[PDB]
Amino acid sequence: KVFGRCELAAAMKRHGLDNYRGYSLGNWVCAAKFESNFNTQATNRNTDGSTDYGILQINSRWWCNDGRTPGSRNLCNIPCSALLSSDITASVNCAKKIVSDGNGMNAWVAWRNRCKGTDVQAWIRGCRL
Ligand SMILES: [Cl-]
Ligand SMILES: [Cl-]
Ligand SMILES: [Cl-]
Ligand SMILES: [Cl-]
Ligand SMILES: [N]
Ligand SMILES: [N]
Ligand SMILES: [N]
Ligand code: NA
Ligand SMILES: [Pt+2]
Ligand SMILES: [Pt+2]
Repeated sequence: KVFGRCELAAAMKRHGLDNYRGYSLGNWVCAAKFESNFNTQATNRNTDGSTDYGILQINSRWWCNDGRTPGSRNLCNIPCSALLSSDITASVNCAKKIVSDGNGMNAWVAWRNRCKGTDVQAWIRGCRL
């Protein structure tokens, strides 16, 4: 599914991401914009053979199992395919684990390079929340 901006903000809010670990909702929407263009089915393969999955482009080396990333850990205990669902629950639950992990949202390269230090509130401007 390809989410609308405000549609995704509402979904993320419902699943508890607003101000999770101190990161306002705009941050999460901005990260999803630039990671996947709000498309839950997005996948991207990395040089190291790992693959990134879903709206938040969660990586198979650490977080999910895709059966083709040797000696990977599956810290969210899910198949990577679960992250491609129109229901973003699995992605949100895994992202909460990631951002608690000590590096915060810097774990998302697009967030660090395109969202961090910008006016991220603009991403939820105009939405009914
Ligand atoms: Cl929308
Ligand atoms: Cl949802
Ligand atoms: Cl959730
Ligand atoms: Cl942090
Ligand atoms: N939720
Ligand atoms: N949740
Ligand atoms: N949802
Ligand atoms: Na893995
Ligand atoms: Pt939902
Ligand atoms: Pt939830």
